[PDB]
Amino acid sequence: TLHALLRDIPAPDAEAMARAQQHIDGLLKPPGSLGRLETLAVQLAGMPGLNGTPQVGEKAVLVMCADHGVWDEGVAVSPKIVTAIQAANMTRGTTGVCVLAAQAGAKVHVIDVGIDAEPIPGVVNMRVARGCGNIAVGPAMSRLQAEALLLEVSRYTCDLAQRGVTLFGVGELGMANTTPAAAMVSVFTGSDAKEVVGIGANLPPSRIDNKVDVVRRAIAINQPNPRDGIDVLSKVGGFDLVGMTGVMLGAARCGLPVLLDGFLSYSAALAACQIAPAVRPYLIPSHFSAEKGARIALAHLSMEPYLHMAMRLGAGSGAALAMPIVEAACAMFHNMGELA
Amino acid sequence: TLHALLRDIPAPDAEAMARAQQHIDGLLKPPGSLGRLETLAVQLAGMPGLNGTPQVGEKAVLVMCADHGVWDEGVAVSPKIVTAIQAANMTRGTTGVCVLAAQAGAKVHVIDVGIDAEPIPGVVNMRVARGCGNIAVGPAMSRLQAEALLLEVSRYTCDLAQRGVTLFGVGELGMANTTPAAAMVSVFTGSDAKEVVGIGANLPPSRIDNKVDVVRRAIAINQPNPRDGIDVLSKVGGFDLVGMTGVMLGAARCGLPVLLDGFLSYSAALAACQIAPAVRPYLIPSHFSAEKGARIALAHLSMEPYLHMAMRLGAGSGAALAMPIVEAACAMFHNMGELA
Ligand SMILES: Cc1cc2ncn([C@H]3O[C@H](COP(=O)(O)O)[C@@H](O)[C@H]3O)c2cc1C
Ligand SMILES: Cc1cc2ncn([C@H]3O[C@H](COP(=O)(O)O)[C@@H](O)[C@H]3O)c2cc1C
Ligand SMILES: O=C(O)c1cccnc1
Ligand SMILES: O=C(O)c1cccnc1
Repeated sequence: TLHALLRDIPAPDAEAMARAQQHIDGLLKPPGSLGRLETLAVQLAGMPGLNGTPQVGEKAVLVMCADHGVWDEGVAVSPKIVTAIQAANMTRGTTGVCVLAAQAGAKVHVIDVGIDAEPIPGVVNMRVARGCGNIAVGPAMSRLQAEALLLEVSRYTCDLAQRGVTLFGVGELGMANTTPAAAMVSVFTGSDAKEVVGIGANLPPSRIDNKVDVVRRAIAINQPNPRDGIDVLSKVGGFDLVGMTGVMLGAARCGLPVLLDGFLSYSAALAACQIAPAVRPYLIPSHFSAEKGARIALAHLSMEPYLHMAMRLGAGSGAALAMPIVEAACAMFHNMGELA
Repeated sequence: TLHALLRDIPAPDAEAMARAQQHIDGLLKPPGSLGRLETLAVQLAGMPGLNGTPQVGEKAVLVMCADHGVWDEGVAVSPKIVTAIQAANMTRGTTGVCVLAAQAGAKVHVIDVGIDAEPIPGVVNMRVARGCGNIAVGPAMSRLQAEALLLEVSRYTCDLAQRGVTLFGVGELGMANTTPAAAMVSVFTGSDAKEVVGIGANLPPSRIDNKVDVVRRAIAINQPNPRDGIDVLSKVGGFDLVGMTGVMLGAARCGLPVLLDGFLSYSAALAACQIAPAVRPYLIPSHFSAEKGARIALAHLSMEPYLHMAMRLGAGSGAALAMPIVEAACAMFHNMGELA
C-alpha cells in the first residue's frame, strides 16, 4: 500500500556516512578541497541501496509524459500533439535527453501517464486518462487516481533496482505543464503566482499575464491544502508531475539516489518532500533551470544545483548531464590515493 | 618566435559558427532551450582546429608544477617538498586530477617548470630553475626566462594536437602559488589585495593579513605594468603561472579549446588575454573556484563557469570534471534529430 511504502522509506545510514567521511579526509589532497564532490560522496554513502559506499551501477532516466486540460486556457504555444510526437521520438533515440543519456551510459524509460492520443507502441503505458482535467475550472484528477499512479510509478522505479539500476534521473514531457508546476510551487512555498510563472517552451511575453491569471484561478477554484502534497498534486498538478513524484518516492523507498532536472521536477520534489520528508536525503540537484520560479523552488528545497547551463529543455536532459558528476564523486572516493 | 606565434593565432571562423547555429536551431527542441550547451557548441564550431564542427577527439590535462621563493614569507601551510611529492604521485595516477581525467578519458601530462627538488623520472622536464625568485623582494624571474618558457610550453601544447588532442585542460601544482596568483589578479583587475587573497590550501585565517601584506609588497617592489602581461608574469607570477599561460597561447595558436580550472588558472588567463586578446575565444570555463578572488577574476574575463562545486583543489581537477560537458555539447549537435 502507499501508506506502507511511505512509512518504510529508510533513514540514511549514519555509520556508513561517518566511514565515508573518514575515508575522504585521508585522501591525497587538502581536507575539504574537493568541495561538493566530497559532500556528494558522503550523501551517496548513506543511501542504503548503495550498500554502504558511493557507487554507480546502471543508470535510468524516467521521462513521464502527459497532456493537460489547461492547454485550452492558451498557456502553451506548442500544439497539443507535440507531446505524443516527442514521446515517440524518445523511443527512437533522437531527443536531447536520449543523446545525453547515451553519453552518460544511461537508459531512458519513456512512460505515458496520460497522453491525449492513442497509445504509442514501445512507450511504457501507465496512462491515467487522455490528458488530465483543466486545472483552471476544477481538479486535474481525483485523489484516488493520484495515489494509484504514485504507487504504480514507485513500484516500477523500485523494480528497476531489483535489475541493477542504482541512479535515477527524472524528467517529463507535456504541453502546458509549466502552468500546474507554477501552481504547485506557489502553493507549497507561499509565493505569489507572478513570482514563479515563466515562459516555458518560448511562450511570447505578451501572454504571461494570462498565464499568471490562470494559475491564480486554478488555486482559487481548487483550494489545494499545502500540508497535503497528494491533495496539491491531484487538484493543481498533472499526471506527469505525479509520475515524477512517484519516481522520487520509489527511489527513496529503495534507498537510492535520484537526480532532479529543472523547474517541473522541483515542483514534484516539493510535493514528494511534503508527502514524505524522508525522501529528501535521496534527492540530488542537477542544474539551475532558466525558468523564473527556479530560485524560489530551490530555496524551499534547500538545494544548490551543480550545473549552471541556462537550460529549460526538460525531459530529463539536466539530470542526464549530471550523471557523470555522481560518477566522479564515486571515482574520487574509490580511486584516489591517501596522504598517509 | 614568440612574436610570430602571437601574431598567427587565428580568428574564430564566423562562417562555421553560422552554419552551426543554423543546425542547432533546427534540432528537436524549442529554440534556445539547451541554453549554454548551444552557445558552447557554436563556440567550438568556430575554433579552426576543430575543422568546422564541434567535436572532441583526444583530451589532455597539462599540469604545470613549480616552487616559489615567496614560500619563505610564511604564506603557505604545506611544506615545500609537497610540490615534488605530489608531482611524483601524478605519475602514478593517484591524485584527484588523475582520477577525474581517467573518468573523462583524458591523459594527464605532468610538466616540471621549476620544482625545487631533483628532477622526477617520468615528469616532463621544462624546468627554468629550482623554484622562482621570492616576489616579496624582487622579480620571480627575468623577462627572457618568461618568454622562453611561454614559447616552450606553447610549442609542446600545439605538438599534442599534431597527435590527436583536440581539447586541453590546464592546471598547476606549487606550494605558495596562490600568493602570486592574487598579485597578478590585483594588477590586472585594479583590485586591492584584500579583495582577492584567499586561504589557498587551508592557510589558517590568523595568517591572512600577512599574505595580503606580502602581495602588496610584491607589487610595490616590482611595479608590474598591467598593460604588459609578460612583465606581470615575470615580476609577480611564477613558473607554474607562466606555464599555464603558455598552454593557453599554444591551444589558441592551434585553434583549439582549453578548459580553465580554478583561481590560479584565472590569473594565467588574465595574463594570456592581455598578451594576446585573440586567445579569449578558445578559453572555456569549468568551475567557479571557492577562492575569494574568483568572482573578480571571472568578471574581468567575462566568464560564467558551468560548475558550482565549491572546489579549490587545483591541479586541473575542475577542468577534467568539465570535459564531459564539452563532449555533451558535441553529442547534442551531432546526434539530435530535427524538428522538420
Ligand atoms: C519540441 C518540444 C520538446 C520538448 N521537450 C520538453 N519540453 C518542455 O516544454 C513543455 C512545457 O512548456 P509549456 O508549459 O510552455 O508548454 C514540456 O513538454 C517540457 O518538458 C518540450 C517542448 C517542445 C515544444
Ligand atoms: C597535498 C596537496 C595537493 C594539492 N594539489 C593542488 N594543491 C593546490 O594548493 C597549492 C597552493 O595553495 P597555497 O598557496 O595555500 O600553498 C597548489 O599546490 C595548488 O594547486 C595542493 C595542495 C596540497 C597541500
Ligand atoms: O526547467 C524546466 O525543465 C523547463 C522549463 C520550461 C520548459 N520546459 C522545461
Ligand atoms: O581554485 C584554485 O585552483 C585553488 C585555490 C586554492 C588552492 N588551490 C587551488
